[PDB]
Order: sequence, then structure tokens, then C-alpha cells
Amino acid sequence: LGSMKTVFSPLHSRRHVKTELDGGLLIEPHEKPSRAETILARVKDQALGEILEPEEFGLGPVKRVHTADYVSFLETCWDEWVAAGKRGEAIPTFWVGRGMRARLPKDIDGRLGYYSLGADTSISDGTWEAARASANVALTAQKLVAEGERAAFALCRPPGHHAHADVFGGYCFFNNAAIAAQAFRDQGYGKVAVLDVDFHHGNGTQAIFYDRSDVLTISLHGDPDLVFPHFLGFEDETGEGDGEAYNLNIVFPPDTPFSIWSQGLEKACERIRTFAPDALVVALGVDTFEEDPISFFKLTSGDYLKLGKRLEQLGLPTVFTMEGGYDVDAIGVNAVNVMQGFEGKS
Amino acid sequence: SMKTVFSPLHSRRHVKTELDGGLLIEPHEKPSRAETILARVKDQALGEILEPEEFGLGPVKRVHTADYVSFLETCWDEWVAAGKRGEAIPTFWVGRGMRARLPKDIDGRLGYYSLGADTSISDGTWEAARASANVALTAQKLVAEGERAAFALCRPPGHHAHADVFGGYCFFNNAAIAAQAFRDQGYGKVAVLDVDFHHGNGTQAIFYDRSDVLTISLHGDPDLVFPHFLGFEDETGEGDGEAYNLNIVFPPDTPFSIWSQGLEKACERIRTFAPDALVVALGVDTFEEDPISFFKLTSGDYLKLGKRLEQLGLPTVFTMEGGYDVDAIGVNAVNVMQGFEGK
Ligand SMILES: NCCCNCCCCCB(O)O
Ligand SMILES: NCCCNCCCCCB(O)O
Ligand SMILES: [K+]
Ligand SMILES: [K+]
Ligand SMILES: [K+]
Ligand SMILES: [K+]
Ligand SMILES: [Mg+2]
Ligand SMILES: [Mg+2]
Ligand SMILES: [Mg+2]
Ligand SMILES: [Zn+2]
Ligand SMILES: [Zn+2]
Repeated sequence: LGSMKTVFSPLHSRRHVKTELDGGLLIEPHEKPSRAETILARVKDQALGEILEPEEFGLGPVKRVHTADYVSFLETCWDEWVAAGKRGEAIPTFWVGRGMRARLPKDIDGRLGYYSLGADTSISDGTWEAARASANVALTAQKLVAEGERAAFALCRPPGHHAHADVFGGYCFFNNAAIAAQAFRDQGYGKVAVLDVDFHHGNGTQAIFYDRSDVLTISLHGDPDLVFPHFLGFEDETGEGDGEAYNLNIVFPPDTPFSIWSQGLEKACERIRTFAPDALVVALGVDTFEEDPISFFKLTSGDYLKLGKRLEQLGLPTVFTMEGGYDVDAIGVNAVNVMQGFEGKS
Repeated sequence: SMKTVFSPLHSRRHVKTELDGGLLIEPHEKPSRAETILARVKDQALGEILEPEEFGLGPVKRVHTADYVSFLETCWDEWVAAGKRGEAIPTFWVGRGMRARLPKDIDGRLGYYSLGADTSISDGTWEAARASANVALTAQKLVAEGERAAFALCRPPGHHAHADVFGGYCFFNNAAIAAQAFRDQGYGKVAVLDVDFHHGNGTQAIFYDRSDVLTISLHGDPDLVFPHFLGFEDETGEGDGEAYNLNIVFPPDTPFSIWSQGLEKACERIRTFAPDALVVALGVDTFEEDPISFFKLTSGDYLKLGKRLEQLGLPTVFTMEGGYDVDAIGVNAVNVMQGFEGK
């Protein structure tokens, strides 16, 4: 087929937390280093293309998307947590409930809650460094496409699409897709589209660009009435101000198969075609998989070949940022199938 | 003289886990709290002890929303039916920039209705919250019908609960429910004074736009402690309620000699308000040995607190809130009542 380059960090376990709050218990996290190891091993076994390590871009490009206070918090959170004498990993306990003030406090517990949307995303040693590397993985891929590649695969871990300008959660810290999209904008690309095919709503990407018409954000996902993130992702969220009609949410119910999901994909592709962007960022999750342990769609591994083919037909410079997908048995087959279908396999 | 209302049903709330510092720990708000106070009440022969009357959900719903009362009744069953294996703890909530919109899934509802993940729900939590509100309402009834004061030995506590938010070990706001009951019975003005170490954010929120119920709280600086996002001194009310909320904040290590200066400020605000009845949300987590709080009151200081409260000369309902050193919790709480009665 064709060839696609993949950017990856060799330190798969830089982020290495051991707890995630789930169903009232502290379990082993779903977003585990073996996710990245397994995808990388399938990239190599399939000879998808060249594999390279990220360039360091520093925090400059990260701060085009995230606030300075938030970027500082994530760097110091673990140290401050340990210094306050807590014995577990860093998990929020308290937050800005409805009727309370969106006011940044001093105490580390208060700041953890202020900056989070969920308690599923433990922070420990290495988390800051891992988030930085994953952002650099996305920016290296963006650089590859800007300098001539049709597409590149940013093997991001941790993922990013739930991260707001200053809110972390859903296993995400820095919004890698939004950082790559904004990097395209900063490099003179007039219009960028961000298409979120992870099972969950990309609420962070929607929020970051919500009042802007230069970045079109679209997400297909399970009904937030039923699943995370619960409080964004509904189809009536179409943008605000100049961003009115430049956000599109497409929602599906439990057990949705490719035959139906692909109708939503076609709707998203039509919206992209009318927008006529200059580059495309695909926030790629394969938690739409029929065996994914926390999601309820029914795509088969062969469906990811079809997804990649349909994405290529859009005809755009394309960066893929890796998001979710938690059946590690099949994560490599599924994610690399998208790249292979984009490159002509099917 | 002073009567105490106590429900043995409080023990139906007996959770095994509390999220604290990233770990699931033995909960601080444990059944021995109410039992140790009750044993001191009997040992000191403070007064008659009675069980609550059943007032139904009506008076509860004068303060809390109907959806929220409904949620608390079914939350545990819904949680078990969705296949969760632990106790019921919220994982996701309305983060900043998200919609305050009620979803269908149990996880989404838990987050919508909560302000923290420290308050696990399990079987019997609903029953105990109901009985605790009836304890407060029975104490209010005793006062309204002639008693100078009454002790509502509530467990679980209430002062962190908003009209439709739970957290901080609280589900129904027992103090607010008794306050609203005074108002519904023709008491023109009511004051609620919160001496628990933490801010009574639930009580503040419930009456925040009202001038007929004056809410005052002394507490540790929320920049430093729970509940973090309310309780600052610039929160004075809104609409008709501006100047009818007063927060008095203190830093770590504050002793009674300083804390009681804030108490005097509170009492003068009450004196000028001139209420027809007073509700005291009584926590003894201001105690020098409290495991989660940073004030330095002594057991003897609680006698001084109770005496000062009596000098306000008002019909007074005490609702039990916090206090987590179980060794001294009985001595401390009953010291307030005894200092009130003249000890
Ligand atoms: N395990 C809890 C169910 C919902 N939580 C999912 C975590 C964040 C979404 C993951 B993703 O790939 O967007
Ligand atoms: N344990 C960590 C501090 C925050 N948790 C306290 C919750 C409120 C209970 C205290 B009460 O008596 O008002
Ligand atoms: K999505
Ligand atoms: K937009
Ligand atoms: K207080
Ligand atoms: K008020
Ligand atoms: Mg703290
Ligand atoms: Mg399998
Ligand atoms: Mg759920
Ligand atoms: Zn996902
Ligand atoms: Zn307290």
C-alpha cells in the first residue's frame, strides 16, 4: 500500500499510575502503558512506515491552547500532594458543585477539584513528563504533515480529547488534537477540522474552539445521557458567537454497529467538505470496538479498515492523534487497521 | 431540663469506605459518634430522651427539590442494578465549562447531585437520612410547643447539603429543615448559626436570596479546607438576601480566645436581626484533637460556648453536625448543652 510515519515515545510507562476510581473501587487503570506498547508493536509488525521519536517543542505550543495556571498546576500537582502528606495517588475529592463559586483556592485538594471534571484520572510521578511527551508526539506528527507528508500517526499516550483549556479528566491532561489543530492555524493554515471518532465525546476540543469559526469540531460518540462525559456532547450544542454552526455532535445509542455509525461518519464528512478546511486532525479512539470493556458500540476490527479508507477520501493533510481504546488484545490491530485502510488496504 | 431526640435508625447509615487522600479509608462519620454522645447524655442525665415522630417528606421538600429527594431514595438500588461493585461514589461531575444538565445514567446523576466523593452511599443511607431529618423536626416541635431548647442528635449531619446537592457526609440539611419549619409555623425571622469547624455552605445556599432567615457560619478558611468553593467573607447574600449571610473565617491553630471573638461578632449580628427562633448547627470538630480540623478548642470551651448561646435569649434548636474525635465527642457536645443550661 502506501506508507505512513508514526511518532511515539519509547517511555511507555512514564505515566504509570496504579489506581483509577471506578464503580466505587480503586481498580487498575484502563488507560495502561501496554496500550502504547501493543500499538507500536503492530506498527512495526505491519511495516506501516518509518517510526520516530518526538521533537521537544517546549510549552509554547501547549500554552496556545491551555492556560498558564493550568500548565503550572500539572507540573507541581504531585509534589504539592506529597508535601501535604497524602498517601495515595493524586485524586480529586471535592469540586465546584452546582451553586458554588468557580474560584481557585490555595489548598492542593481545592486546586485538584477546580481543575478536574472527574476522579477517574489519577496523577503521580511521571504524569507531568508523560503529558509533555504526548503533546510533543502530536506536534512532531503535525510538523511531518506540514512539511509534506499526506498524513502521520501520533501515537499519543496519555490521550487528550477530554481536556479543556484548564480542566483535566477522562485520562487526558493536554489536548493533543487541539494543540495540533492550533499549530496548523499558527502556521498559516486558514481553516482546520478536528474530527473525533473515539467512542466518547471530545468535550475538551469542543470547549476550546466553541466560539471560533476557523476550527470546525465534530464528534461521533455514545449518548452522554448514558455515558461519560455526561454533561457535554448533546446534538443541540452547535457553537456560540462566531462559532455558531462550527460544532457538530452526532450521538448514538447502545449496540450501534458500523452500518449505522458510518451514516454519522458520512454526515461528518459532508460537513467537512462544505467547510473545506486546509488540514484535518482525527482524534482516533478504537473504543468503538465490539469488545471494548467500557463502551457499547459494535464495530469489528475489519470496520477500522473501512474507516481509514473513508477518511483518506476527504483528500486532506491529516494528523491522527491516538485517544481511547481499552481492549488491549485488539488495540494494535484496530488502530493500525485505520492507518492501513487510509494507505490503501481493505 | 433539656430534652434530646435520637433515632436508633441512624445506624442504617454504616458505610465502609471514604475517599481520602487517594485511598479508600474507614469513614470518619461513623456510628459510634452518635452512640458516644447518646451515652454521655444518659450518663449526665441531661434530660429526657425521645425518639422522633414521622413528619413525612413534606417538610423535607420545603427545602430540598423533589428530584433530589427522589434520587436519594433510589440511588443505591440504581447503582447495584447498573452492576457497580463498590459503594456508591461519584466519579464524574459538571466540570467548569460543562452544562448543569441532569443526565439519565446513575453515574451522571450522582455527579450532578454531589459536590464531593467523600460521602459514599449504600443500603440504609436513605432510611438514616430520613430519620435524621425527623430528629431535627421533632426537636423543632418540642421548642415550638414550649421548650426553651432541644438537642437534635442528628446522624447523618446536614449543613453541607444544598437543596439538590449532597456531600461532606450530609444528605438532608437538618438545620435548614428546622429553620424552614419555624418559618412555616409563623415565626417571622429565624437565624441559623453554624459553629461546626466547616462552612455551612448548604445552609448558606438554601437561604442565600432570603432576608427572613439569617445564616451565619464560623469556620476554617475555605482557601485551606473543605468546602473550598464557598464560605469566604465576601459572601453576604444576593437579591433580598444581601447582608443576611455572614461568614467568619479563621486560620490554622485558632484557639477559643480568638474563635470566641468571632462568636461575639455573630451574636451581635443576631441581636440586631432580632430573630424569633435560633437554630444552632453544632459541630465539635473545632476541638483541639479533631483528626480532620485545625482549631484548638478545649473540652471546657464548649461549656463557655453553650453559656454564651443561652445569653442570646432565644428559642434554640441544636442540630448535631460534625466532630470526629470519638473519645471526646460525647463530653464536648453535651458540654454545650450543659453550659446552655447553666453549667
Ligand atoms: N471507565 C469509566 C467509563 C467512562 N470513563 C471513560 C474515561 C474517559 C473516556 C475514555 B476515552 O477514551 O475518551
Ligand atoms: N476529610 C477531609 C475534609 C473534608 N471533608 C469534611 C467533609 C465535611 C464534614 C465535616 B463537617 O462536620 O461539616
Ligand atoms: K467522539
Ligand atoms: K468551533
Ligand atoms: K461552621
Ligand atoms: K439568608
Ligand atoms: Mg485539603
Ligand atoms: Mg477479545
Ligand atoms: Mg455510567
Ligand atoms: Zn474514549
Ligand atoms: Zn465539620
